Amino acid sequence: QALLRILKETEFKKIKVLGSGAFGTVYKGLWIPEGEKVKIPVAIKELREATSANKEILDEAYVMASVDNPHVCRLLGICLTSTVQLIMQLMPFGCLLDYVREHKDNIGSQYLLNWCVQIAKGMNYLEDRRLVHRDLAARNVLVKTPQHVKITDFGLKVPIKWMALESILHRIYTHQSDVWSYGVTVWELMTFGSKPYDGIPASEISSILEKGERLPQPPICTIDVYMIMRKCWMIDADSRPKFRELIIEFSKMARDPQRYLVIQ
Ligand SMILES: *CCC(=O)Nc1cc(-c2c[nH]c3ncnc(Nc4ccc5c(cnn5Cc5ccccc5)c4)c23)ccc1OCCO
Repeated sequence: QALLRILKETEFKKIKVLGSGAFGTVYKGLWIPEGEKVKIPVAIKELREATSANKEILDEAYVMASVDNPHVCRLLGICLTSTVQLIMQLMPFGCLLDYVREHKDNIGSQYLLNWCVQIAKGMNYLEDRRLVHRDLAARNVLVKTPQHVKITDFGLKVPIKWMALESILHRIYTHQSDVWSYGVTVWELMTFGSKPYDGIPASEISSILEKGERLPQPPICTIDVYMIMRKCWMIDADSRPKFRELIIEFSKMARDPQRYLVIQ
């Protein structure tokens, strides 16, 4: 439908690099829609050129453009050339992982718990849309303003350290495996961006989980918060919390944040 703009190459301009990796490159730039009198700051993700589908691509992009939730990034436009370029609003404070690392000495309990609520709200919305994210992590949450974050990079180097055991062993991905990744994401935030299982080879992680070991209790977390994170990492997928429950629980904690996180 009319939710997704097919952009002409003249309608957007790459100005600065925001970041790059094996996926491709993201640029800060401007969207200059034809016949309008406006220049809109945007991010442009240019995927690496694929050797191998235009109808199929527009079909997936149409889904990314149809999400309508304050905590889920929405695709604004696409440009199909030798490459796929995806355009969305600029999120000026960057990814939440780097934001929490850079600002750790200045982040208090209310901020942290609000982020947990907002991420759970976005994932519950994706679940309501029958969309499984498959790569939720603090690096894939973007910061529009310090207390408005949004999930990105659904619909698009396997992220073993964020994966539910059944995803590692059987390539099963469900909303309940997303809940596992949500637990890991909360752990990243509560450790001010520490690396999960730091220094442990990816291929060792399944034996850690099989033995019953989990990521450790972050110093600032009271047992009530850590218990929620542990429940996200149950082997039985159906015994993990639902995102709806996570919203309610983190919303309750956000109402009395110093009862739940202990931050010097
Ligand atoms: C945590 C490290 C990191 O990710 N660094 C990083 C940040 C950005 C970045 C900074 N400000 C931004 N504003 C808006 N978008 C992005 N990135 C981004 C992410 C996903 C995108 C983008 C365009 N299209 N997609 C996919 C998508 C869009 C909408 C819905 C679903 C999916 C733009 C941004 C950029 C690059 C960065 O580094 C990358 C390697 O670490």
